[PDB]
Order: sequence, then structure tokens, then C-alpha cells
Amino acid sequence: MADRVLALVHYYAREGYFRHVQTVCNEVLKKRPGDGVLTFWRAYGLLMEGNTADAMRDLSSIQGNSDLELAVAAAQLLGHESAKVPDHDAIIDLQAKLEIEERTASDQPCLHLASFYLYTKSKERARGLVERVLRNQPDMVPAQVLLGWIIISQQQDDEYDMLFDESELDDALSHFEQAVEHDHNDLQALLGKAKIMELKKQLGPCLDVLTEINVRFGWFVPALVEKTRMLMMLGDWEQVTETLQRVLAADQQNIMAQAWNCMISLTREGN
Repeated sequence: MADRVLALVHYYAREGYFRHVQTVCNEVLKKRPGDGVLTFWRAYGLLMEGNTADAMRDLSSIQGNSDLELAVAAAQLLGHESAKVPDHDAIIDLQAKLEIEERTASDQPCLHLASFYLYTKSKERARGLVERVLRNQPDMVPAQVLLGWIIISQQQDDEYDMLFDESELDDALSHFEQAVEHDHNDLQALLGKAKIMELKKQLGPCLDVLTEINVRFGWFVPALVEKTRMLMMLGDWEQVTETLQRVLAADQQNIMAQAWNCMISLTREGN
């Protein structure tokens, strides 16, 4: 169940936190001592510092596996895309060779690149690559829960909640139902279903399933900070304060905890 290392960076890479990334990358690196995939997890962790060609110093020294060759080819696609000399022809050539080398290949390089290209270089490529992994079986949990979770995380935050709609809400509902039917150990499907039924004015069963599922994870920090604006349909923001203090107890590194607690502090008391 790869959600331990894939999903921890997945919500916070927009925030650009790294501490959870080091925890999960060191976790998967201590699962298997010495690997190109794990060194490239470390490359992905260091790539959010601001340097995109660090993947060349991390994996291209130790590449050779198709898992690592595809990853190095796409990382040097980004490097030539972020290059200084004019190499737009090289950018187009790398894009073509990646678009051909991802399809009709093994699922492991595509999955590992989607784990790598999870925030950088058109992060819809993560869902695309985990979908082309699961074109043989379009009933496996990761791709469907990731698509539904994205189309509900855009609903719950301030991107599409200026005018809240219900179409991709239902698409996320279908994806989460499929994902939780694949396994009840899934994490993002149940939380997204909980925020769906929060948004549709059934606060009772919503809080019921929230109590049902939030006991299954306490060290999953981003799913803990996501309780901010999906608990604020109830009519208060003190539960938002305590669920951000929960994140602070998990790790004193969340900028969104401080920011959102600031934002909700000034509403009522002007505190």
C-alpha cells in the first residue's frame, strides 16, 4: 500500500514542506538498504528545494534500470526544459521519447516516475502514468482514488469553492466508492467521501464517518490538516483550531496550520 510515501508529499508539495518527505523517504530507504528508486525518492525530495537537475546528480550516476532510465530521461527532460542554453529542440525530443517510452513499457518505471513527477513537470502526469499502469486493470485503488481525491481537493479548497458545484463531486464519489470497495484500508477515499457528505449538508453521517475513519490514521499529517475547511461547515472554527494543533503535535512544520488558525482567529473575537 504505497500511500505511506506517495500521499505524504502529495498534499504538501504545493505547500513545499520537506520534513514529512524526509521521514517517508528515509522510511522507504530503510525498507530496502540501497536502491536507485529510493535514491530517486531522495532526489525528488531535494528537487522541491528549487533545483530540478539534482536528479542528474542522484540517479543518472546510478541509473541503468528501466525504472531508473525512464526516470533519468524524464528528469533530464526537465533539466533541458530548465536549461540555460537554447535547447528547445532537445526539450521536444525528450518529450517525444518520454511519451513513447512511458507507453508500451513496464508499469514499474511509469509508477516510479509518477511518484517522482508527482508535483513537478505537469503533475497530472502522475495520474496519467498511474492510469496507463492500470489500463490493463482499471479497477485498482491508486489511480482512481488519486483522480477522485484531486477532483475533490480542488472542490474543498479556494480554487472551485467560490461557486461550489456537484458534478466532479459525484465523479469523486464514484472514484472513492470504487477505491474503498477495492480495499477498506484505503485512506483518501473515505476522507474525500467524508468531505463530500460534509459539503452536501448531511453533517450527522458526515461526522459519523469522520469518527469512523480518522481513528485509522493519526500520523498521516496531510489528511489531518485537511480537516480545516471541511469541518467549518458545522458553524464554528474551534474544531479547526484543535485539528491544526493535532497537526502541530504530529509535527511542528505545517505552515497551513499556522496560516489557517490565524485566518480563523480573526473572524469572531478578532483574536
